[PDB]
Amino acid sequence: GSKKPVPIIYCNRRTGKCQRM
Repeated sequence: GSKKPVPIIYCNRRTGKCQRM
């Protein structure tokens, strides 16, 4: 592929757990 669209990242550094938003 060439480029990959990404969603928003939602990381709660605090409880060090991230996901997408």
